[PDB]
Amino acid sequence: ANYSVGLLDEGTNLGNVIDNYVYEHTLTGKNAFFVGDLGKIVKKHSQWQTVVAQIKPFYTVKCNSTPAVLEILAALGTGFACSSKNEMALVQELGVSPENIIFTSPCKQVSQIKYAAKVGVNIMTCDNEIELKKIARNHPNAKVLLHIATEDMKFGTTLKNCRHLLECAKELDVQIIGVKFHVSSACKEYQVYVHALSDARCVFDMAGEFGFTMNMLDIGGGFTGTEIQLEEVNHVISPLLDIYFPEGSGIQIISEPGSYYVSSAFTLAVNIIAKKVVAFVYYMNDGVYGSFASKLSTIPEVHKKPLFTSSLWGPSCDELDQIVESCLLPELNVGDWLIFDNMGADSFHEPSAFNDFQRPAIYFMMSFSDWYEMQDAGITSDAMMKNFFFAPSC
Repeated sequence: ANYSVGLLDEGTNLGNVIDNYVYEHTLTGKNAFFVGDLGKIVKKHSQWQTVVAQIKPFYTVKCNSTPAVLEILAALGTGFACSSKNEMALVQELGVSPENIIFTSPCKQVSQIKYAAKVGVNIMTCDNEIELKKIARNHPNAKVLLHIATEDMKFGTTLKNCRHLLECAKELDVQIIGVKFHVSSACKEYQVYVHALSDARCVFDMAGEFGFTMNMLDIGGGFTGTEIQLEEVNHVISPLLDIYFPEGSGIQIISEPGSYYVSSAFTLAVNIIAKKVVAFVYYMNDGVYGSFASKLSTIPEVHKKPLFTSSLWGPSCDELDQIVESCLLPELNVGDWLIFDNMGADSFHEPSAFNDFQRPAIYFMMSFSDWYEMQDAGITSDAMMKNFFFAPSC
């Protein structure tokens, strides 16, 4: 696998790259494609490091496990949070060491635990006694973070139940080393982080009474990507860390950003393959069984230069595959392209029976200017960047 990365100067932008690939795809098969700005990921990481230099991020692989993304974040210095064996195996295959991997699945299966012990991944979260006994039985070197719930699916245990889990762990001989919590992005009620940190210090207090050595705090993945959202969270947690979890306590603070890094770095272009007048219904060449899976649980722009209520459906035509129930479009025709921005998270899925084994092409770009900065930080020289080939864009 080689990633060819087109370098852009100061005269060319993402609208130009899209126009170029829409021209080439026209002209050829006419597949959906993504464009990935890899310098936007590198900028997300130096944003992290400016605002919260002491919190080490562990990338949530499930957000986007495309190997060019994982290799860039590895070369920038992230850890990785994995929620299956095959996520852990993909990260180890790229050369990440097991000490930079945490196993965060809320329902761990015995063979995932025993896989983790077999490959040396020791750090894992736990919120319940039955998972605790699975870990004890199958992983003798496990280092466990107790996962506390947060009032913002939802995971994590109550504070009352953590006293009991600590007693069980002592009896089962599990090393508890820390606490984890998570707050939703969408929770603009930043005070929830106060009660979370207070609950965590309470667990680090009780666990020290039991004889555990607590040295890791994970504050979760509630980061959208924007500088302002990250600076809001920092404004709330920073004084409480300064105080409950100071410099020199030897307590390492980590987070699990995912969408933070990739969501706004990728843009998707799809074409219209069918058209039905009811108001118009348009069928596109990508759908819920490909890049728009997240619809099951971001505004279309017309690519070409009187508006009707329109729906967009994917290419399966099946009842689940309605991607935009109604928006206002011009009347478009088969073969016309629609462009969706902020398509980097929960979208890079594998070819499968359900998409007839087809997935969009992926094209990568960076500004010369973001590249110069990687060069000057020493990262383009790292063996973790060996598969990337950077050249002035056509």
